Amino acid sequence: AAKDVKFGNDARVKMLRGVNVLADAVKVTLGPKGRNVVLDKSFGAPTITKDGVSVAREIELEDKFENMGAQMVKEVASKANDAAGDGTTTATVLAQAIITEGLKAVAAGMNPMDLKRGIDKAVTAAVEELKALSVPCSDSKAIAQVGTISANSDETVGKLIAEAMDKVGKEGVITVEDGTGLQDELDVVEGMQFDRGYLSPYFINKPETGAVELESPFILLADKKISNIREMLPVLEAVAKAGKPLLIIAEDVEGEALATLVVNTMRGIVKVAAVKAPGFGDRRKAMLQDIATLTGGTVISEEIGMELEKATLEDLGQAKRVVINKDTTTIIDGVGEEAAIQGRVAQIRQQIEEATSDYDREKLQERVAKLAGGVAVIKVGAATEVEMKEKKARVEDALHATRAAVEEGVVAGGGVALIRVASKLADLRGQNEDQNVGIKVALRAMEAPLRQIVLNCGEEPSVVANTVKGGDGNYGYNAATEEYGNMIDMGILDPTKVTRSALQYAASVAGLMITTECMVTDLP
Amino acid sequence: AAKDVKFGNDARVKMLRGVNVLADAVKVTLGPKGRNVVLDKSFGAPTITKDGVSVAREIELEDKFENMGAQMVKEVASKANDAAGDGTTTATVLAQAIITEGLKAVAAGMNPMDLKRGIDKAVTAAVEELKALSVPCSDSKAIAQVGTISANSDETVGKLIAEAMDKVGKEGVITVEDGTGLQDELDVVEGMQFDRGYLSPYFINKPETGAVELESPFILLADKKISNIREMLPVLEAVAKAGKPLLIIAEDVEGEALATLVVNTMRGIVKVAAVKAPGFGDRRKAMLQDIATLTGGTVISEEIGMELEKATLEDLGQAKRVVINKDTTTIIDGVGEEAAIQGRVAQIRQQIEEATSDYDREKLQERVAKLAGGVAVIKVGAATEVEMKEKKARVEDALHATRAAVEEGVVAGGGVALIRVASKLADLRGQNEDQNVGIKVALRAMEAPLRQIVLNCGEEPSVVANTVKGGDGNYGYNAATEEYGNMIDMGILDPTKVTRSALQYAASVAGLMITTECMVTDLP
Amino acid sequence: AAKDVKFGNDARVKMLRGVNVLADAVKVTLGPKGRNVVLDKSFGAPTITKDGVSVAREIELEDKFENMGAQMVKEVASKANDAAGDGTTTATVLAQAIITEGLKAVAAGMNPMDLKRGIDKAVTAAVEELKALSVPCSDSKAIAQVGTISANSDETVGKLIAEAMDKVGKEGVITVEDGTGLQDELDVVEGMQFDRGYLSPYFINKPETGAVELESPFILLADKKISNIREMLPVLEAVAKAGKPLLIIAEDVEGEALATLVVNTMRGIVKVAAVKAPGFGDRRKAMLQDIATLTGGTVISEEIGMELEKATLEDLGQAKRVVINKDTTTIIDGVGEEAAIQGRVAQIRQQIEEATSDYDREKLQERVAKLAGGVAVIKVGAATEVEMKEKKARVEDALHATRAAVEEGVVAGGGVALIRVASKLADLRGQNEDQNVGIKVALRAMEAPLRQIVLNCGEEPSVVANTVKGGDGNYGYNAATEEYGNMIDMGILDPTKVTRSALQYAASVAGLMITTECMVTDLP
Repeated sequence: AAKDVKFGNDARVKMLRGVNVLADAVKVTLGPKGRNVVLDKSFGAPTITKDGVSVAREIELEDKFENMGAQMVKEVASKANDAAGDGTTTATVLAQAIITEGLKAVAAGMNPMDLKRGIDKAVTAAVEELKALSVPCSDSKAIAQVGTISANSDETVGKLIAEAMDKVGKEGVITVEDGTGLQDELDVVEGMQFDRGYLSPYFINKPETGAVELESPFILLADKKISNIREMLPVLEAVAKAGKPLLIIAEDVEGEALATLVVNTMRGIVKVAAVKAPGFGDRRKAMLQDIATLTGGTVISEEIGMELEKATLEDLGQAKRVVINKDTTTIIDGVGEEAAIQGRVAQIRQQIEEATSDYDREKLQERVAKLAGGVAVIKVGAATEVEMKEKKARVEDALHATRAAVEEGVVAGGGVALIRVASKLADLRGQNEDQNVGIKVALRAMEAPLRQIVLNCGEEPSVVANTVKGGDGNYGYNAATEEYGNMIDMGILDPTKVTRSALQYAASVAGLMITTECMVTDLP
Repeated sequence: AAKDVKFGNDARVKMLRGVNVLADAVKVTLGPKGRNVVLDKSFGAPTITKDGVSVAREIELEDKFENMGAQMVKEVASKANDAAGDGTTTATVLAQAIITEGLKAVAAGMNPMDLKRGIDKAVTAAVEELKALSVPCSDSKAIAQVGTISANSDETVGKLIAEAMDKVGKEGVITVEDGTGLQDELDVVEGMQFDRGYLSPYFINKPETGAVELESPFILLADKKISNIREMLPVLEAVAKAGKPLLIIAEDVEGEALATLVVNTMRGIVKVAAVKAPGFGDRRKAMLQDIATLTGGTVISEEIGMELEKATLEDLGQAKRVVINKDTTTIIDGVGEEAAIQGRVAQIRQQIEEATSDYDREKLQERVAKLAGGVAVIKVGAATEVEMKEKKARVEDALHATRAAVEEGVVAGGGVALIRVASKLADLRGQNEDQNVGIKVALRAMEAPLRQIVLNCGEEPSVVANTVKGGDGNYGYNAATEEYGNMIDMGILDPTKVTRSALQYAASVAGLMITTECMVTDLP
Repeated sequence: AAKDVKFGNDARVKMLRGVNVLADAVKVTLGPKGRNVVLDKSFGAPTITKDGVSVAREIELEDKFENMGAQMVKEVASKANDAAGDGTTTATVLAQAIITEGLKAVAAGMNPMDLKRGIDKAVTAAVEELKALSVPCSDSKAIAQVGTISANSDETVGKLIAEAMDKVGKEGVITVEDGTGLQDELDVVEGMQFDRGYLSPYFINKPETGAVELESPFILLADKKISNIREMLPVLEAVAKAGKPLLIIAEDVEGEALATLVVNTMRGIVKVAAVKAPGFGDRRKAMLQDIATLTGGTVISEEIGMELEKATLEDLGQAKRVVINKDTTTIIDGVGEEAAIQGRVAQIRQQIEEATSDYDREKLQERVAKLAGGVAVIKVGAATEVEMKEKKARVEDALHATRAAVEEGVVAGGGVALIRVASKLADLRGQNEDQNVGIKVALRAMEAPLRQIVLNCGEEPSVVANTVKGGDGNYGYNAATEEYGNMIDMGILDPTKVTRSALQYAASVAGLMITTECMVTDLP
């Protein structure tokens, strides 16, 4: 494949145009009074929406290079949401902001290396400011507080959320399942979770969630890497006639067996999916056992000669539910006997006796939690199935922000937070004058979001922005009501975490480009 | 296939444009403060990086001819790393440097035959200078020294490395495996290695390494060349239901049986690989046997009537691990009974009694080494699987430089070494004036690396360069800190070996071109 | 197929451009200080080389006609080598030389018929001169002499070569096999050779040699023409399970059976080959019998009813090796019992008793030779496998020249010989003035090689050429050292045979063209 290569401006310019489209197309949907975009559908009527994430999703340009520029942003803007639950759009909005100016500068003659530096500083600083401005969120009050707000005023919601964490704790594992009747339900059941994503997106059965929800399937707990499909045939056929799904946990899976399942499911008879096992090496040993214990399943160790072909359902584990996302597996309600489960706990507990290390003691501990801790669940109750699954959505949302709000507190959410922080460090200087500009850009870029909202609401950006600078603290303008005040009291906020994330990620990608001198790709 | 043919300049010019792209695209990533390039991925998000090696890898031009020029460099610049562990980029950088000027010259009217000559001299000379400036690296101090440095300050690293060599010797065979826990582990075990690479890149299972790591597979010890696949069927199916990989060692393998395996593995059931046997003729005889012993396997000799179809696992050898690269195989931990191995030693040892030659005594000896010498292993301990495998990486790196550092010592690593040597032999003249020029180009080309770094850091090349010339010895400029001093004391150096290699290879290819008068290739 | 037709110039001009490319591209690599050409490779890195033969190989133009002109040269230039072991390039160079001028002439108005004539005379004459200049090569001194020289100074080489011939005679049959150890080995063994080449290029398993080396394969001694594959199945299958190669010898083979084996081998199970039988009619009878005896194989005569389906391994013959080329087959070490062989001799010897003719006696004689004469083999000893097979190469080289040297002595080899002879017959006139010119062209064309070398070395052609004309005998200029002297004493020579060959062949094709008036080919 002969490539097409561009340098300096030629390169950067393309990337710029590229990004812009993305931004210009996704930014118009920002405020609570955002405009809408039309996403043409292949089959049928087009789709109208104001959801930037969706918009962004569809964006892909013909001009490679320009297209790269776009994808480069989308990527990190996604990562932002990935690690905060929102911002996806905002990050993009800022991303442009920076890139645009900083990219004129480089092209104006100014040194890029510094520009980047200047910015990073600005960010770095503002990030602190954010920490300052942030308002703690600890008590079940603060908790239900934010919840209901992010749940859109709905108090019942924030409520459960607070109750929840009040049960399995703030770090506890909470989940959501459609309600069976009209009543909401909160139950705590033997469960567990760990960071480990599916080995194939083609496993997803919940497109809008990019997740995989399975119904009380069986569970496999291998001890080797699974490359060849042969070993499965026995069990794989057992669960086939068992009429239930099946989850797998082991070292890993080579396409041979992997690529097969993927297809075997994506429009195939038995539909199942699998994910690596948590921890590595000596750790994993126990780690998987804990799981066995909990799911009442048998662990197939080759270090025991027991092979996969040598395995029947009696050897599998089982839970009532289980979901997987891009990088996290969690199981609900393990059939494992309390006698068994609890006992295991004793075992471990004991083991923590050695305490030969605050790492080993900390490790055993962590397992104790996962296993003894449990997983709390919720069942969004509702009248109609619509409101039902709808409500269920808002919930999962709120839950997010809340965890975040908890982690890093919260701040003014109309893009306010940024405006504030900016006006703060408005003197902040750098060595090279090229760094000052670097800083300006950064700062002036933080005005973007707000200005954009105002704009999308058909209001005067410059004007609103100004008066917002005047005030202090979480004093801002509520675009949705056109009334200024305490954005937070007015129930308009953003988990400190996300705002930061967004801003950092944008800065990240920005300098990244500002320092890019070459671009390679295929020929048209 | 009707070819397209160009001569003299027509040829050379294309070659030049060709090279430049490669260099202009890979050189921006040189300094510690290098810029980054964006490599477009077919599926998904583009890739940003500052790793020249990666960049280079992706480079391929549409214009054949121009594309040749590029591949021609890539080739030798690769060979450089191949025989030094780094420089890949640098070599390239210099490559251009020379090529550019010397190619204008030829095109200016000057004699090419001389220009080349003039250069080679300059190189020749500078190579010596390097020997001079080169600071030895022998004691375990200098070893863990350089190691911990190339490992990026991490002293724990340079440590194990010194220990290692301190175990199986400087020439001993050291390997690396992921750590089971958090602790690093250094163990010596019955193992071996020999210069013989895979007979198919399509065997690689470690892309970024271009290596084939196999998990305690079975081993084959044939005694013939293998063309037809038949013979395997018995065993090939045995290790199939054995669920383990398998390694082969014999005369060689014709596509018939070879090509089949290639596919058989690249997206195939039983995934395995094979390599030629060390030594030739009478030599190989014992050679292989030695291995058998170590692996506890049986050698299938046709000179015994024994055939492959006539073979069961009881004849395969075994080692917990084994890895192959472009041109070198190495197995780890042979299951052969110590009684056996050690016994075999006795045999050979005695055999050295003949001593009927310092080649035969030398030979028998070497074998004694491989076998009884053993192979040292290292398990990179770490908290996280990320860091873990990450750290593991840096290790293998350091190890490299070290081996090289040992072989030839080390020198100033900021391109410094070159600047130095250049300013040194700055009078150096040649017969034909076309040789002086030849020499200049050469020398002035040595300033390339440094200047480029300075450049990439957004600093004044000409200026830094100058002041570096001023000082002497290993006195240079640390681009990462913007402070001049003892590049070596500042922990900034390069294994004498690599710098030379790089420089020699660059010089090689350059003249090669400068003396190229014709170019053949297919038609667009 | 509608053709495209050109006449006179239209035709000749195309041929000219055609030839030029070939020559301009291959000539640059003539001297010991030749420049190099780059031969693009489909997969991977391009190839750099200074080997005309290779370059030539790759040459094929898009413009049919022009392409023809090229191919026409290549063909004969190859034949040259074919019948001398070198010159391939040189021939081409001269080829151009003549063609260029003489073709201008025809196009200038002069008569073609004479031009050709005029040249042929010049050649004719110069060929004699060459005989004069030629210095014999007979005693084992001159023999080891020239060998070691062509072997590139390596005396050890020229040694064995002299020894060899010193064994089975100058006309004896000598071969080369890789050495088993480090020591060189010369052995005489029951074996034989005869002028008969493979019936398919797709048998070559030794590309760079265009040879077919087979390891101790079985041997078939048929008596009819093999058209149908059937007859083989019994035996073809026995050797399939016997796991060894197989050779055939009979009347001939029709695609039906032929084309099948071709593919059967080229990427196929059983991989073997076959060549026509020595002698025609009455002669072939005995002939094959002699072979049978030697290999201990059975002769399948249809004049005995015995068919091929009616034949087992007990009927095949065997030799430890056997190699075929474009037109010569030779077997090594036939299992035939000495009692049998030596006995077969007694038989023949007697038969020579008849002496009824000096053709019949001569013939019976020859057979005696082939059989009892035996085949001298050599085993290039070497440290490394590289050097080994490498050295092995140079050997075969030397051997060639030596044979030729023997046949016609040797001469100055820097293109010297030609310059000499040229300056000699510098008056030589012709009838038609168109013939004088014919003669000039010819002569002036002999300066080509030398001039080209000097040129490639970056030296003054005109000048050196001049001073060489000045001297006499084998006094020439060594381009490699830039020192004039006795080219032969300086170890720079050419088997009288080759020089001639080259020169004649070039002359051949040249006039051939000069006398061409029409050209036919397919349409673009």
